[PDB]
Amino acid sequence: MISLNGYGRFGLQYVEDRGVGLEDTIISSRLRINIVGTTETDQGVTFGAKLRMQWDDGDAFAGTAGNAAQFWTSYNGVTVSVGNVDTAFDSVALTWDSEMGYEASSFGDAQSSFFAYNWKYDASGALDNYNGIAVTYSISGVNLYLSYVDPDQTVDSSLVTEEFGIAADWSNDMISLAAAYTTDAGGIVDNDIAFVGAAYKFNDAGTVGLNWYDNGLSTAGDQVTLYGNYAFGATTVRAYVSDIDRAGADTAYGIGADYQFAEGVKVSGSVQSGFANETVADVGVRFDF
Amino acid sequence: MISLNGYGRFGLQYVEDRGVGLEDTIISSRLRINIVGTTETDQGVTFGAKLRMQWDDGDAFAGTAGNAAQFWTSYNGVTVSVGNVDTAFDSVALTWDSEMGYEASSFGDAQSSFFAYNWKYDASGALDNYNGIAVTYSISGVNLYLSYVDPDQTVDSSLVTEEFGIAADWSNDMISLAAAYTTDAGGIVDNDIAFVGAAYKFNDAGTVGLNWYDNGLSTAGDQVTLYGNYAFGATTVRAYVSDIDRAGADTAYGIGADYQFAEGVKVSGSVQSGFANETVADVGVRFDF
Amino acid sequence: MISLNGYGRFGLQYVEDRGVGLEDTIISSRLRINIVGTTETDQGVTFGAKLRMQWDDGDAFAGTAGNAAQFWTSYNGVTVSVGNVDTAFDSVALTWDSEMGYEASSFGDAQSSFFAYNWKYDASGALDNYNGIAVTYSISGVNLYLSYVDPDQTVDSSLVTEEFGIAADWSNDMISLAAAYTTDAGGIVDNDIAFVGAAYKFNDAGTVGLNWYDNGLSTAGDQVTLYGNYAFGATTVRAYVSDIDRAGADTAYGIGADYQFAEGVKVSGSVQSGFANETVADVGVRFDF
Ligand SMILES: CCCCCCCCOCCOCCOCCOCCO
Ligand SMILES: CCCCCCCCOCCOCCOCCOCCO
Ligand SMILES: CCCCCCCCOCCOCCOCCOCCO
Ligand SMILES: CCCCCCCCOCCOCCOCCOCCO
Ligand SMILES: CCCCCCCCOCCOCCOCCOCCO
Ligand SMILES: CCCCCCCCOCCOCCOCCOCCO
Ligand SMILES: CCCCCCCCOCCOCCOCCOCCO
Ligand SMILES: CCCCCCCCOCCOCCOCCOCCO
Ligand SMILES: CCCCCCCCOCCOCCOCCOCCO
Repeated sequence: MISLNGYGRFGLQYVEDRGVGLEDTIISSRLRINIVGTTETDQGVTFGAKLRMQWDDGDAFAGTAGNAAQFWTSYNGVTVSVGNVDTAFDSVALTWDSEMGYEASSFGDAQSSFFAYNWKYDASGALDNYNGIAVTYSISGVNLYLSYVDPDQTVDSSLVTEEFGIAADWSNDMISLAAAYTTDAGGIVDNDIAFVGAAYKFNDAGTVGLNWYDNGLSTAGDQVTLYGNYAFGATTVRAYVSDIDRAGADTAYGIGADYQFAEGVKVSGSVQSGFANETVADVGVRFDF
Repeated sequence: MISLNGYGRFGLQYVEDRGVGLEDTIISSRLRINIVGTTETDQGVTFGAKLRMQWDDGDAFAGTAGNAAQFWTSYNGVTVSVGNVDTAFDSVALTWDSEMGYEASSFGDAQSSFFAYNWKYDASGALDNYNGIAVTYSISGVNLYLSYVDPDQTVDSSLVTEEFGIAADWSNDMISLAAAYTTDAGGIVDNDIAFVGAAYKFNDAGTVGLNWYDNGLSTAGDQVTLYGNYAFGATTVRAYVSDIDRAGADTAYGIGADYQFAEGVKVSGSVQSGFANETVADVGVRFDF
Repeated sequence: MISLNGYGRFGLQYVEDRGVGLEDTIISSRLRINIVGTTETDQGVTFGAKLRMQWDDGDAFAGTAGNAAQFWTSYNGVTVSVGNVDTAFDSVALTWDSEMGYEASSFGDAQSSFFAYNWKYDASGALDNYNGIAVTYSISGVNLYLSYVDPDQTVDSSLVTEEFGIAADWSNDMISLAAAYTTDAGGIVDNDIAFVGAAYKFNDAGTVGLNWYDNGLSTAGDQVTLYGNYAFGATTVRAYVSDIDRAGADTAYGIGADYQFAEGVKVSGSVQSGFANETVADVGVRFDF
């Protein structure tokens, strides 16, 4: 069986004083198509393959291509994936929950470098022999994630730096906890990064969370992000404040809202301020198909 | 929801004396696949996204890729589109109705340069930041079309020439009228082009039309195309004669036929003569899937 | 109508002493997606178009694109195809039946060069004007195949070498016979290649075959491949031995097995030795979707 799903989004993206002779406000848009082939067996083992075709405004050549494939095998809650895999530090819960606006962004997201599923081709040739192995396991609200990424599997392994990550999250109705650790993140020797997060559902309607990061070799240093969101009918309000250790950095903050227009259609906007005082704002719509 | 539709065509394409050491007759063929994602809401607003994957014989690399995306929102007869849009001068009725043969061509089509939906990627980099906005509205047999195309939306707007177009068409059972006007067509300063057309259904079976064009900065000058078609059961006969103002140009003319083999399958051919005395002929088949 | 089908495969590929500073064992994987548009008529004539999107580990840019299109028309057992066609020497029965392992390979396959369906784009530009015509006809267990491939249909034909192939196969329940001949194979003057094969079903369970080849201008010279396979429930065992005329060459051989895990899911492995003493081994899985 082959299925196709995806989403389109479009809207206004504003970057205060973007650059000499550049428009500060542009129309930023994305089309994402996922192609998923699955083979289900009577033994209870599923086999799957996936490809993505994603286009963003500004993409080179004004064209769209597929990325590199991802393969998986699932049995009894355990999934093993190979090729262009989802990594542990990118897949744990909570770590991206401060994101807001129609482009789902936040200065409160981790400021480190690490491997993650590659959405598109890479014209530099850097990903041509990149291959990962991932293993996930979900047991009674607890998820274990493990990933191993080799940037160039064809070359002798003592000559390449491979990335190893581990993560877990846990949740009941009110509290969630998550943690992740990745060594030699992004293929960079000694770039060991870590994440510890927690969130509290303080109402059926609202949540408050705190994420902490060790950003490894990044200049940001350790980081803390406090965020919250509250739902009023179809409207959700979101906010966050984030601080990094880099000397002289400002406190980053953001405020936004989402409006659930219909099933599959979400209108969102945000106003945010970064660590170097950048001022960014967005307003747009996402529709899932 | 995601749907896929398209067409294939193949046949013989003849160009008298095409070039030194070149075959005059080649097998010309096209495969077009449209990928359309749509999100329908109970509020009566539809959201859609589309991508095209088109291959033509002779295409570089012997490969096929997707183009840049187009997004739209529709409500109550009004449609607003963004990104790789259909433009007013390209979408009005009547303007392409002299086309014939299996490749739908005619020297009687407008000889000007103007923006239009881009079917494929562009390796030059010219379309990387191209973005348009279009608005259509159909009211009781009358269609209004408006388009705005910015060739590079990232650069300050006083440094780029944007294209603005407007068009309308109107029809009852017997007569149709259409007009279009576009300023700075194709992003070229002062290339202001215009179109006025009319057609008369003089039988259930036949139609005769006249299209007039102001081709802006093109060397063709003003142009007039007289065309007609007549259906005899499953066979349609078509003809046209076109004249341009360019000094020394010949009168262009064409004669062709279509045969509706089955629903979705059309066999067509034509013999045509251009403004510089070029002699072209084609015979082939198109099938819709 | 448009349909999508394909397969994914992944596994371990071992090449003894692959190269200085190279890993001998890598994870080799493939994703293949076929897009087929078909138009069926009440006259009994079917029209179809196909495109392929295939990704393999190691592919340049870590991206996937479509190949060049293939078109066909079918009526009463006869099929005529145009564009990126299947060729006679590649489509006859028996010629590939010694293949084994999850990558379906064998040193006992023909060692000649010849045109065949192109699975992907070609960045060299060599296939940009490549166009073939093929005609197949299946009559009571007998298949006739004819193919004509012009490497560059735009250039005068006396300047290009075109490939012409013919083939036939025939089978009853117990015996199969096949033969093929192709002149100027692969567009190389005087590279005339030929194949004669036969197979004997010596049980409901097992088959033994012999393929003979004239490899044209290849350095391999004439070649003979003896192969056999035997099925024990869901497990199939396969073997082959092949010899070429090239002076000094070793006898190539291979042993492997397939295990039919479920409908659409096959686990296969092999150990093989080539004409230059190369040692190769594989183990992996293929799943069809
Ligand atoms: C195989 C799938 C198609 C992907 C191949 C595209 C290869 C294009 O580039 C060739 C090398 O030239 C460099 C391109 O410029 C950078 C492209 O990507 C960046 C923005 O989207
Ligand atoms: C200085 C911050 C405001 C940016 C003003 C520049 C105006 C240009 O419009 C850019 C489009 O950006 C959309 C912002 O408006 C939506 C606000 O956010 C909603 C929650 O408070
Ligand atoms: C012909 C239009 C005037 C030319 C100015 C172009 C300026 C661009 O944007 C103006 C707003 O219109 C278009 C964008 O679609 C996104 C709107 O916001 C999303 C839903 O809340
Ligand atoms: C991103 C989707 C894939 C489209 C990228 C293809 C980029 C290829 O070119 C890289 C630059 O080299 C120039 C190519 O030659 C012209 C190609 O198009 C013309 C005929 O179809
Ligand atoms: C000089 C005009 C005729 C072209 C003769 C060259 C012959 C080569 O065949 C090219 C294939 O072109 C197809 C034309 O035949 C179909 C005719 O048009 C039908 C309506 O009158
Ligand atoms: C082996 C064939 C002889 C090699 C000559 C190649 C010459 C090419 O064209 C000959 C005609 O056949 C093929 C084309 O398919 C399109 C036919 O017209 C369309 C339906 O009316
Ligand atoms: C038009 C569909 C996209 C296919 C175009 C890709 C063109 C990329 O290359 C541009 C020229 O540079 C050379 C590329 O390196 C070789 C690529 O293929 C070999 C391994 O998969
Ligand atoms: C020397 C031949 C054995 C190769 C040993 C190297 C070991 C590395 O593993 C490579 C993965 O290859 C899979 C082979 O094992 C499956 C055997 O074939 C099955 C039928 O006899
Ligand atoms: C974290 C794993 C240890 C890193 C070593 C990477 C070595 C790679 O392969 C080890 C085996 O695992 C993965 C491959 O999936 C294919 C297995 O065989 C197919 C079914 O019989």
